[PDB]
Amino acid sequence: SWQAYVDDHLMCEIEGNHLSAAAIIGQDGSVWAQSANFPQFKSEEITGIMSDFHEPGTLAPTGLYIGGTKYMVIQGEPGAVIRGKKGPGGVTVKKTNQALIIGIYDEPMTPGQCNMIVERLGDYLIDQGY
Amino acid sequence: SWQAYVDDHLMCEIEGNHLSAAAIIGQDGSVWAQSANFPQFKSEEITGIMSDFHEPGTLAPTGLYIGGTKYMVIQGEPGAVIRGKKGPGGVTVKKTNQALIIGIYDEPMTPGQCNMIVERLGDYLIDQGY
Repeated sequence: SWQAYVDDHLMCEIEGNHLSAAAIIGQDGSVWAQSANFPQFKSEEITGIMSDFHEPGTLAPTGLYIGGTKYMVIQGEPGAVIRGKKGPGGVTVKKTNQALIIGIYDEPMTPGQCNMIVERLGDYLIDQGY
Repeated sequence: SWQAYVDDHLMCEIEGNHLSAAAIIGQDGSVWAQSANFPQFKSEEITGIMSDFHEPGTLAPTGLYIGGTKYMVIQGEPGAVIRGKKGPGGVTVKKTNQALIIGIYDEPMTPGQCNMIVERLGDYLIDQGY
């Protein structure tokens, strides 16, 4: 049950602070599970993302759009992780063999807190085949 | 705090499974936090651990005991992780710069579930200079 991957793991608490909206989306674009406050993702967004993964950098010019919100594209690992800031908040998106982990934090969560939670779980899924 | 990590982070279930016991522990030997059922480190136990970390392979023929319990060494990462096996149980020792992180699994929890959960936070604390 993906849902508990999203309820009891991405929402797990590190240094007393936990994510705001976690979701596990396929590359095609279909929500496997999402957090109660995870938004609904508008046009091209999962495919736009999917082509900063395929030829990197491409997203930063236009800017990270996720539920139509513009996130400042940050340093990310080519074709594996993409990151973004908006004030004291931002998002990590880890690429999997077949999915996209996605996790949204705000202050007091630190970016590298949100990366640890999100990014490792993907590496775990990239080994459970998905 | 430290008994925050252990009982909340390392005990965060995955796939419905969470560790038997976790501990963060000084490299000298001073426990910073440990779970409830976590054993009690005996004689020359930590010390051997940091040799196979510095001279890898050293502990393995001897075995590697933790609370005087027998873990047959399996393969890990030189000078980073020590993993060990006990039927449907076993243990991972993610070593940070001056500390160790340790988790103990008994199946329905997988080597890989443990593995990631311990190594997850281990690298993290190496980022916050531990």
